[PDB]
Amino acid sequence: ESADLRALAKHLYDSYIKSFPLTKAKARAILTGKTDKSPFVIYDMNSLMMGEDKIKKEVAIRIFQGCQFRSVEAVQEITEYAKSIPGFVNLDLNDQVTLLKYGVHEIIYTMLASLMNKDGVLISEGQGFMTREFLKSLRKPFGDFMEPKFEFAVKFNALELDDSDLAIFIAVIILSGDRPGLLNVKPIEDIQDNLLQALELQLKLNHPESSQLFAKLLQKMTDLRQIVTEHVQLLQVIKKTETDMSLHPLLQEIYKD
Amino acid sequence: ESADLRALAKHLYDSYIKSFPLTKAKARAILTGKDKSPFVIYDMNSLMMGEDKIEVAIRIFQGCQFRSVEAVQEITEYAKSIPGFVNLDLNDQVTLLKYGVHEIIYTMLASLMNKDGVLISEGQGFMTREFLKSLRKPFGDFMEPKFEFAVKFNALELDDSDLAIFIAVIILSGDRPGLLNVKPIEDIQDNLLQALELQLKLNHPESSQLFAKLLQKMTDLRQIVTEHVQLLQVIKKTPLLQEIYK
Ligand SMILES: *[C@H](C/C=C/C(=O)/C=N/CC(=O)O)CCCCCCCCCCN=[N+]=[N-]
Repeated sequence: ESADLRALAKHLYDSYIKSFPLTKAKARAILTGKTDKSPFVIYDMNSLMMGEDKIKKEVAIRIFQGCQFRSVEAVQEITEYAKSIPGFVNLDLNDQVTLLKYGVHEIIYTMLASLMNKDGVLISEGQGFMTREFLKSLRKPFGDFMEPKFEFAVKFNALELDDSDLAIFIAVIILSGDRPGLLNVKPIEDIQDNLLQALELQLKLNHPESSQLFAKLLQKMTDLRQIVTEHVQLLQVIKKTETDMSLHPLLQEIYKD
Repeated sequence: ESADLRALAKHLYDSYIKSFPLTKAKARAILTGKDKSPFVIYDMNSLMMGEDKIEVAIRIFQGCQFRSVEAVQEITEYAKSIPGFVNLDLNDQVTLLKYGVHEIIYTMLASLMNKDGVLISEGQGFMTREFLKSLRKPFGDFMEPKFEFAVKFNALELDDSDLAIFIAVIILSGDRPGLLNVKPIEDIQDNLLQALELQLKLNHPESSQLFAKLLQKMTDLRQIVTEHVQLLQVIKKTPLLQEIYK
């Protein structure tokens, strides 16, 4: 039944709204210009100094630590979301941990796109906007930790997904039977089969004119995986050049591989 | 309607058979049973003997390079049979082939692999997985991740009919760097993906979301390709021939 699939789509959307305070719908309203929602714009060193004044070491470092503490929050929301995915919680505990471990970054970059356009990114729950050019300005190695994310975001935002589509997509990502060290792959794949079935129907109903959006979206997973590996290599460099610099344990457990 | 998709699937099948001499159906027959068993290479002495029937890790690696170059031409001919491919900007054609060939070489190599080895020399031979892994560094950890991909990929149980459209979808990727006119490429790929989807529903009616799982395998291909290129760069630190194989 299509109906069982629609109900699973409605359940995941609902749960996505409960888990993630800044939706794509909100992020777009802020970026697009729908008076009360307008962000303060950080494009240079003086703007940054003024940002603390209303928005919520050394500059590139302070910014980078800012993202790290923001990724940790995101891991906490994504983890909350995951428990809502039917069956995830019944999986062997080790696997739950493995799925989260490899799923969490791909999801972060998927949702980060929602906060992005060609020339910048939303910050402090949408109160701020930091320009892409200011971020690329940052002293090396931090100059280009964000560039690949912008590049993916511009391409990904071209699909015009809305939140109800993404809720199912990030579910399909978490429930990948193809992660290293999975003890029981089979229970994971039956859940994903179901999620994929629900995505498929949801894209066809919600995006009727968008030929092969399902396929086109699944190919994006390749771009996500590429982004993750590049970030890891960049982190390796930071820990060597900035030995003073501290990484959050939660993030540091995710990177152990 | 679907009749234009079925036409497309048969066309591509017919072209894939003409372009690739050793098909998956034929490679399977040999790996499992049914009529000359291949000369098996499992040891240094089997290799030596096998050259007569058909500076070690290096000889084997240059053979992989010779065969990959043969496969490039087979794939180029196939590509030209894909509707719309020859009508694309010539530079776009070279770019699609340039970046698409490694992914397809590994896709098709999976047809020639099982978990314990790979067929060589048009199926006249069989080089065992253990003897490849056995080879000194960095040649040992070289073929090992393709076996890993091939085991997972073969579990989808695709046949030649299916892979012919899949290969076509790979070649028509609009995200290759430096493309000049992405539109007609995406337009062809959209049409190929519709053809692949219908193929998999008719040909594998009980295999839920096979289309989706197959597309998910594109991630693994690109990961492998990127890993391969990183091993090549390390080999580069170990006459006319350099030129031919580049
Ligand atoms: C930051 C998004 C980061 C993505 C990412 O993957 C980062 N990884 C870092 C890592 O792995 O270590 C872009 C938005 C800019 C953030 C600026 C927010 C300011 C908050 C300050 C809070 N201060 N503290 N602590």
